[PDB]
Order: sequence, then C-alpha cells, then structure tokens
Amino acid sequence: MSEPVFPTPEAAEDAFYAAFEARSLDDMMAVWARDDHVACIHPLAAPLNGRAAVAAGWRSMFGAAGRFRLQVKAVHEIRQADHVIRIVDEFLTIGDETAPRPAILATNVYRREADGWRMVLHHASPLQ
Amino acid sequence: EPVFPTPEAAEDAFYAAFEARSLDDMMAVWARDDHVACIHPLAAPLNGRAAVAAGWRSMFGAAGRFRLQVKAVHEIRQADHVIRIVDEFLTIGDETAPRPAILATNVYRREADGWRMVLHHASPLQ
Repeated sequence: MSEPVFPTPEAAEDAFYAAFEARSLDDMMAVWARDDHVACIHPLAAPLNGRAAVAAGWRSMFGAAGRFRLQVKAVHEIRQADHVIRIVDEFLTIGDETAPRPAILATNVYRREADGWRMVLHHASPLQ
Repeated sequence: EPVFPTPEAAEDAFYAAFEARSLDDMMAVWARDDHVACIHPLAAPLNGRAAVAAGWRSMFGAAGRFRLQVKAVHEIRQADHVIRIVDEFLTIGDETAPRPAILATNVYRREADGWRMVLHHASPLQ
C-alpha cells in the first residue's frame, strides 16, 4: 500500500544505491519515476526503455550477480530546480575480494515531482 | 549568437558541428554557463564550459576526418529539460560500413529564447 517519497535528489540517490547493494527489486523500482519513458543503460549495453524493461534489467542483474559490496563517490553535479544530474564513480567489490574493482562512471538524473524526487535515467559506463 | 527553438534543432546543430569538427559552432550549442559536463567514450567527465571546450578541441584535433550518421533511440520530454538517447555511427576514411555504434545520452535545457545542451554522455556498445 505505502509508497516512499524522497524529499531531495540526494535522498533518491541514497535510496538507489541502497536498493542496488541489497539487490532489492521492490525498493529499486520505488526510486524510479512512475513514467513509462524512464531509461536505464548498464555498462556497455543498449538502453532498457520503460518501466517493465528497466525492472527486467535490475531483476536480471540482481538475480545473476551473487553477493557484492558497493561504495559510491560523487564527481560532479548539475543542479536545476526541476532536474538534478549527479555524476558518480561506482566501486564494486566482488565476492571474496577486499579491495574494489575499477570504477564505473554513472550519470543519474533526478526529476522533481510535487511531493518529492524520482530517478528518470541511469547511464553507466566503464573508465579506460 | 544562434538560438535553437527546439531540442531537436539543438541536436541537429550539435551533430553538424561534430561532423565538421568546428569548435566555435559546437560551443554555440552548449549552455553559456558552467552547469555543463561532457563524457567521451570511456572517459571521466569534463566539468564546466572551459573543460568541455578543451575536450571537444582535443577530440576534434585528434580524430581526423570521419562521416557521421545518427539514429534516435529514446526520448524523455519535460517542460524545461529534454533527454535524447541516440546511436552514433562513425565511418572513418575509405572503410565501407560504419564502425560499431556509440550510444549517447544528450540533455537539453530550456532557456528564455531557446534550448541548449547541458550534458553529453557517450559510451560503447558491447
């Protein structure tokens, strides 16, 4: 019944990464806008367009990934009243390793709504 | 100072500048403030107008000549920001077919008199 409301773009991003590390599909999809034009690009992939595609992509990644840890560092932000873009480095430590793999870059775009913020786009890419 | 009435007009100008390797025309498409960033394939981001301009100068200066074809794959339209995701097909020299597609996210912001690019994020496709 209850759906979360994120008061700021930072809260949406915090929720996004928490859902990512927990591999929680319900929590993840609560961060995304209830709009069928959302889009999600995973590293080296073509975009997943609309809620069903985005949801299938997270489901597939969460289901196959096994256990990992995630640490994130912000690199830059472009802030407007209606949309906020946050560019971040994603550091994944996989399975039984204790130092992280090379950073993955991500552009995350948050859109304001009357009562809070939601994600409309995630574009991840590797760094040479 | 050129004004672009739609995000599509700004994109057309972006790609014409890109193919012509014209830094002056390219920078005419970007917002005239530091609220901008640009990520070239496999690169870390360039933040602010000066860095973005240095990036395009560096890309245009190193690239040599190429032909460009673009195909729109997705759009997210809102009142003050529009996001276009496109496949970019570069053909280098006498090569028959184009190289594998580069995927790009472009974000346009609405200003008082037109639209301007605030972000370009390009990545390779497996």
